[PDB]
Amino acid sequence: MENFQKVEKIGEGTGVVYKARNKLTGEVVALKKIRTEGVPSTAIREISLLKELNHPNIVKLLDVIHTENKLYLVFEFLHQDLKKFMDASALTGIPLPLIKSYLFQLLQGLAFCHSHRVLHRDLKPQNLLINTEGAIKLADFGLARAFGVPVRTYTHEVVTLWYRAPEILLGCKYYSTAVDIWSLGCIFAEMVTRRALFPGDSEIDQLFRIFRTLGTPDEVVWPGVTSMPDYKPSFPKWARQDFSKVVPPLDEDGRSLLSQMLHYDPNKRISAKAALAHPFFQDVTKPVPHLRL
Ligand SMILES: NC(=O)c1cc([N+](=O)[O-])c(NCCN2CCNCC2)cc1NCc1cnc(N)nc1
Repeated sequence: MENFQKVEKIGEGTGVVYKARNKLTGEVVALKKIRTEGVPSTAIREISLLKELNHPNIVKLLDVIHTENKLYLVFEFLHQDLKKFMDASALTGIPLPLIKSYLFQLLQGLAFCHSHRVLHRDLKPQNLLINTEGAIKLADFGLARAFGVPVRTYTHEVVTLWYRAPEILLGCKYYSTAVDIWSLGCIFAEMVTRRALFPGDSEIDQLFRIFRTLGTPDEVVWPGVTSMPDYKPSFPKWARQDFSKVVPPLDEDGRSLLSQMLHYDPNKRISAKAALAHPFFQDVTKPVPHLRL
C-alpha cells in the first residue's frame, strides 16, 4: 500500500518478503506477502491470535492485513539470520559461550510458545534471527500450519527436510511440541560441528540418514513405531553410533542434553522447560556476537 515504502526485497520466503518503512511511524519492518481463491477466513483468525504472543525470543507479529485479498504479515525487523551467521563463522566456529546463550534463549522462546499451545513445526537456521545485542528470536512459524508441507514456493523452491522430526517423516498426522525440540537439537549440533547433522535430499534419504546415526528405531526404544503410517518392515537395520563421534568435541553436558533432544519417542524427548534446567546451562552467559551488517 501507500503506508509502506519498500526498502529492499529480502527474498522468497516459504511468499515474497520485503524490508519496508512505515511512513507514519517511520519504523522499519519486514513485510511478507502471502499469495489461493479467496484467502481462508479460518486462517486470518488463527493468525490474528499470534499477534498477542509476545516474548523477547519471539519475532513480534505487528500486523495482519487482508485488504486487497493479498494478506500481508508485518513483522519486527532483525538484520541477520543464524544461517548467514553460521556461514560467516565457518572458519573459526561460533564460540561455545555464544552457542550456549543462543540455545538457552531459543529454549526459553519454545517453552513460552508451547505453554500457550503454539507449535512452530518448521524450525531451521534461516528462521532464527539475531541482533547486535546478543539476542536470538524464533520467526516465521511455518505460518501456523497455514501451508502444509510446502514442496515449492511461489516460484518453486526446494523445501529443506534437514530438521524434520522422525515422526513427521514416518507419516504421523498429529504433531506435538516434541517436533520443535528435535529441530532445535539438529540446529545445536550444526552450530557445534559446523556441518548439518542430517542433510537429506529426499524424504527417505532424510529418514535413512537419521537411522544410520541413531540406529534404526524399534519397539524397544520407540513403542508403536512399527505401526506408523509410513513405517516399512523392509527398512534396513542400522546400529546406533556414539555421540562422541557425532558432535565432537562437545563435552558430556552438551552430549547428554543433545541425546535427550534427539530421542526417537516424542514422549521421551525432553521438553523445552526441562531442558532449561539441564546442567549444560549452569554457566550460561549472554555474549555479544561479532556481526558485520
Ligand atoms: N523479521 C525479519 O526481519 C525477517 C523476516 C523474514 N521473513 O521471511 O518474513 C525474512 N526472510 C527470510 C526468508 N527465509 C525463511 C524461510 N527459509 C528460507 C529463508 C528475513 C528477516 N530478517 C533477516 C534478514 C534481513 N535481511 C536480509 N537480507 N536477509 C535476512
